Amino acid sequence: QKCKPTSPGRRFVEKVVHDHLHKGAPYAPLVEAKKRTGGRNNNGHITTRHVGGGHKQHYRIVDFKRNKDGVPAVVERIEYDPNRTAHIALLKYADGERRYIIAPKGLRAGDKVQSGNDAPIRPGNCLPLRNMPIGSTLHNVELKIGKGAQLARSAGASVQLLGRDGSYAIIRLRSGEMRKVHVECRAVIGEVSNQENNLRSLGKAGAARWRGVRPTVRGMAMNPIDHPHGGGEGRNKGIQPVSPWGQKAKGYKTRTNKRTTKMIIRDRRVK
RNA sequence: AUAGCACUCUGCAAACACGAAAGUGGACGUAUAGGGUGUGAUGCCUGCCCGGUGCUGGAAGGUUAAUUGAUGGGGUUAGCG
Repeated sequence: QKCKPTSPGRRFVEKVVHDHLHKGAPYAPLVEAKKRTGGRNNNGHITTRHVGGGHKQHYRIVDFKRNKDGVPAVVERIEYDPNRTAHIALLKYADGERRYIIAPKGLRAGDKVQSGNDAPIRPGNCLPLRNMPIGSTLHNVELKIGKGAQLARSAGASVQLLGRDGSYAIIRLRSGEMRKVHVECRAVIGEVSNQENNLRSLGKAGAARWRGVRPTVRGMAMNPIDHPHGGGEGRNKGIQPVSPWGQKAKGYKTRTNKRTTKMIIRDRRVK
């Protein structure tokens, strides 16, 4: 869906339209306040540039652990979440408890989900990797027993279960990495919803300002005191590209962790 | 500056930033995400060069630090003259 060019700022706007989303307010008992930061830490200094402004948002409490084992639940509705790119699903359990989960692709109001060792193989069901079938497509992959889902949670994301060896399952991630995960950790059947999210076109600078991104100033445009790229009469680069703090930006690798190297079977390649 | 484009880094106790540390931002986010760099709607497009500098990946040959202390050369004196 592309907007008509009735004004110059509308010529290149492309939105994604899902008519099945809930139109009303979110579920109040599962919503809490959240303040803006401006990219500043407790010293008051800017630690992440280009952050500030944007629309006011509430936080939605999403159940990532899925520890309500054995109790079936029905989907009430699919909701828009301002905190993430994925849609969320409101669940009503057989005992009347309500929770939010990351909505898998295809899930609608009326579908049935559950979690545990003996949960049936359906999208949105949460099971241990030791019980997942080989070759299946999963999302919301847990890394520490009991911590909850951490991997493959963004819109349209999924991982592939390749095999099980010892106490570890082998998974392929969207980045191309092949990784080991302890078989006691849980995952969710299916892929994340809103997979058309990357087809949107903002169309104007105000659309990014609404999302809270402040403008980026190139190092080429500064003075020598501000940036290694600054200075010169006219336009000239004359230097291998670096960050404002002097770290090379073209191909130089920055990973330093040595504690978790054993879990990486095969790197995505040019890391 | 900008929407759009591209390269590259980052598997989460993420990279990156602040700080002496504790800790904090990134983010109560998880590669359709986050940082850095360049270009600047859109249309048609974007040729040749890896010798130099850099980056990435190999090789185990040559060179090299602390550490180690085999040998050789002196000082001194019991004794012998």
